[PDB]
Amino acid sequence: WPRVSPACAGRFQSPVDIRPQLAAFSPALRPLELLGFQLPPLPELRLRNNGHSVQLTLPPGLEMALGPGREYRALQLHLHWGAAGRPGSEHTVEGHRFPAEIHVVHLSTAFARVDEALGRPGGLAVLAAFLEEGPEENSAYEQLLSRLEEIAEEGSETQVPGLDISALLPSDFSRYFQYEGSLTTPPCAQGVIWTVFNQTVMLSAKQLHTLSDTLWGPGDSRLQLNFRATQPLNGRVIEASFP
Amino acid sequence: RVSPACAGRFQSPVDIRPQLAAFSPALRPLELLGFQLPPLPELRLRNNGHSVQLTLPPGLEMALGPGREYRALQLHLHWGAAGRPGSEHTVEGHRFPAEIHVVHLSTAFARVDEALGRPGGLAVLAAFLEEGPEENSAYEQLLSRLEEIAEEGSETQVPGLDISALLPSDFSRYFQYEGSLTTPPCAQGVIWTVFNQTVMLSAKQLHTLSDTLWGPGDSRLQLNFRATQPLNGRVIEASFP
Ligand SMILES: NS(=O)(=O)c1c(F)c(F)c(SCCc2ccc(C(=O)O)cc2)c(F)c1NC1CCCCCCCCCCC1
Ligand SMILES: NS(=O)(=O)c1c(F)c(F)c(SCCc2ccc(C(=O)O)cc2)c(F)c1NC1CCCCCCCCCCC1
Ligand SMILES: [Zn+2]
Ligand SMILES: [Zn+2]
Repeated sequence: WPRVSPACAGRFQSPVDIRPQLAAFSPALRPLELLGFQLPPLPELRLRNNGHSVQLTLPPGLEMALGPGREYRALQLHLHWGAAGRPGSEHTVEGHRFPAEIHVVHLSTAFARVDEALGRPGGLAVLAAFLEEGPEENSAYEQLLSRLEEIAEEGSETQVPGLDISALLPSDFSRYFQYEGSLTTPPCAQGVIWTVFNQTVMLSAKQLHTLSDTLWGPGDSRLQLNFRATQPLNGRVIEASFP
Repeated sequence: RVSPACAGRFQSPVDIRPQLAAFSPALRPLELLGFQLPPLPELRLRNNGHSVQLTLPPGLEMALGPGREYRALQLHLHWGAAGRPGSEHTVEGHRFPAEIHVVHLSTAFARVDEALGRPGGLAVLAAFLEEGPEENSAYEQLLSRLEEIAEEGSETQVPGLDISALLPSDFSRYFQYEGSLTTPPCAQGVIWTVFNQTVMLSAKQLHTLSDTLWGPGDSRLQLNFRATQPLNGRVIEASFP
């Protein structure tokens, strides 16, 4: 990874191990504001297998705020996962790796283009939630997972009807961890604001197997364990929106 | 064009109410590197008509944390008039005699105009100036030169000095909030760090600052502070409970 682009050996990279007892509570971290995420069924959205993950391109109008006057527009979402009987979340909590992780990537409003935001502090913000095993089938996630067989091949894509993107995220928008780090693939640009929800979302064991067993990557290898290793904080302090 | 960003919701200066400040233990001591200048090359001290400014050379590096790195561009002062305070920021309604600002540019940006309006592009360090019993010698190096730049738009060269000696010793205790520039264009996204500890000048020193320079026709350069702006739901953070 430092081979093909050396930003991946920068000092302030992601993902990181979250250690709640060492997190800094700041009352200034207000609840997350997400508007325009309840999408109608038309227009349909591009759901692509890109060889390294499954991604959903998002339209313009998904407005997000991390504070007052710190606004964002959602660009896309994608997922990280493991294999049969192996977790594949990127972030860990006290060394525990969760089954999977959703990332919703956004661009700061103050930037017109993604490539101006890269490497700039707060240019990009990601919302991250952990996916766990639960008793029920998750309806929001079945909308995406049921369509995965159709894009099993590296490079293929399909169209899915619009859905409530916020339905894919956890219950409590006032409880999260926050730090500044990087993208977790090349170019590994720094200045990315990561916000990681305290609460998880639940998927059936079948859904988690659908996600981990359906997609193929590059030759004929399985698209699995698509997570970067844990990176050192190097002096950074993870903050928390709750005592 | 009466400066459209000067009507933003999130402007500076503000009234700091310590009881409404949020303690955040993420806020570590500020670190400066390269503020101790050699005497040459000299720096340009300038009466720009609205303030006195010192332009700073390249290699003054400041950090607000790990990964939050800045380069110093300039400093300038805000002050009042005989018996009237002119700090920009207030604390629980109190206006201090004067204020120093050191304006910095993020090391993601090569030019000021790329940073303006961008979150965290510019960062200012701010400290209040009060009367103390002693002549402050770092300030004296600038204040003894104000007679040479009394005229609006004049300037003079001054030996490099310890720029960090114009600031308080205690870099641990401060307030921090997101706001704006206090002159047009008043662009938002500016990280303001305001020190708990103040800097001491002699009475004579403070009088020199307030009573020596002239502004735009033949009016004295005094009371060069903007009115305090509403927080408007922003929460000022504090590095200490
Ligand atoms: N965790 S992460 O957000 O960093 C991330 C990952 F970790 C990933 F593994 C991935 S998947 C591997 C990179 C990739 C992306 C798209 C294509 C394609 O469409 O053909 C091919 C390869 C990812 F997209 C994202 N996110 C973004 C792409 C990362 C490259 C930077 C380009 C600017 C951001 C563009 C939108 C967000 C997607
Ligand atoms: N508190 S503040 O930072 O907003 C500020 C003020 F409130 C001020 F009143 C002032 S003084 C009035 C603006 C000015 C600056 C320079 C000239 C000149 O050289 O001829 C003329 C007029 C100030 F300089 C600064 N700071 C200037 C220095 C930082 C470098 C330029 C960054 C671009 C923003 C342009 C506004 C001046 C900022
Ligand atoms: Zn990701
Ligand atoms: Zn100023």
